[PDB]
Amino acid sequence: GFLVSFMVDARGGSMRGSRHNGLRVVIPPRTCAAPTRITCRLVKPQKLSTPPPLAEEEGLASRIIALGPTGAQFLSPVIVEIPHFASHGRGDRELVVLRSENGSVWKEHRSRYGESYLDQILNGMDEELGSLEELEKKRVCRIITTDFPLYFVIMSRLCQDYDIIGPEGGSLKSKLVPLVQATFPENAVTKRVKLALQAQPVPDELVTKLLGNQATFSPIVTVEPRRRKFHRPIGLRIPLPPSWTDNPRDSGEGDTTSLRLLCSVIGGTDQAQWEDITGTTKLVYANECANFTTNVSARFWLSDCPRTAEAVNFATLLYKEL
Repeated sequence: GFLVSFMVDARGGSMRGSRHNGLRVVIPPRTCAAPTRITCRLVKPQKLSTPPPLAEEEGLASRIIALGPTGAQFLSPVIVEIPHFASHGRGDRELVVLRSENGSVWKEHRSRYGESYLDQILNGMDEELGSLEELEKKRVCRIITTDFPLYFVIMSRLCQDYDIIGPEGGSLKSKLVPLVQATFPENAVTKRVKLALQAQPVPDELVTKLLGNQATFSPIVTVEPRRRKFHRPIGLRIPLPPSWTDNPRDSGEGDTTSLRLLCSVIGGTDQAQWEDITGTTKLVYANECANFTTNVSARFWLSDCPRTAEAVNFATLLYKEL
């Protein structure tokens, strides 16, 4: 029941499973000291004595794989690519590699030299590794590891990142988008709380496919958790939609401005109900960003949308596909 079974030595080697399973195992030169039979099999989740203990918004995004020989240790990282079947894209959820040493406990797989070192990990091997963008389009996950645990599986979960802000105030930055920032003044919160500033980039290819050149968008910025009220206004900084940074079609001051500020206050994983709030708040333009305040946590999204009455319809159509 092996998807792949091949001999490998110090020269390295690679193998792909059938097109029906999409597995790719890459063993670079100098990682395997002696001739070794590399294998991979699929594992039925219902056959596990202790399956991954999934929380409410967690799910398995790939098949469970058992790479052989179990317990194999490599001199430097090896690469395993597998397709995922996650039911979402970018947003409130992320994909994480889980591993289990003996089938009893499941933890996040740690890789010290990962995606930032693909070319170095290859050790001169003549193999092509696609970028994270290309893997995203193809719905493929890449596991970089120096050993084979009993099991690997991809899990889908709510983003785990957060920072802590108390009554002294502070600032939050996005992990993905550098200019995305939230400023919490003193007394905005009454105690030390966990907060996250989520910024989801919007790919031009998707916007073009769905809306042509009718609108452009900023990244979607969400102050997490949603459904929270602050005791003082919170400062938010969002990079402008790309067509607006290039050349604004108007001052961005009037209510008929083509630069629309959209807001969604509803709770729920990857749920939004967009409302055009342009003109309800003062926007200050500086450093190729819009700067404004909010008294509540919510999702925020800017759009340079000349057909202004269609901004919510365009946002809704696009958000469904993100």
